[PDB]
Amino acid sequence: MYLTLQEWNARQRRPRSLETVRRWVRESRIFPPPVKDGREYLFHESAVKVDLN
DNA sequence: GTCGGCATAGTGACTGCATATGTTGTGTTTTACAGTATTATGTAGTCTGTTTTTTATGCAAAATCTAATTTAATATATTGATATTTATATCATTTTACG
Repeated sequence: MYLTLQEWNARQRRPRSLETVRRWVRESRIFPPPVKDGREYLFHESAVKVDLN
């Protein structure tokens, strides 16, 4: 039902580095926000990179 | 209310502070499969007694089928006037025949 960090970024237009994407998570730059499974984050299929300011 | 001249009026170019973004490097925390071992699994390889199915006769029940037999029905045989069918084959009308 959810999508892994890589499976979500791979679908993006400008696939950034893993670290950078992980940073948009701690900075709540992604809404709807992703949930932490065990060691990886599983975002939503409709989750988008909300760039504000 | 239009036409003529500096003042309006957002959008675009320009320059450097300010900060999220892009790398590099150390270090903790947990996922993820390989390899041997334990034991209840599902089918396997057969034996055995009960249930199921093929099988070999057995017999009262049922009335046709064949031969003995009698008789109405059928055939021969007359005789002779009168009524019906008869040989061929082109026209005409009824009934069979397939789609």
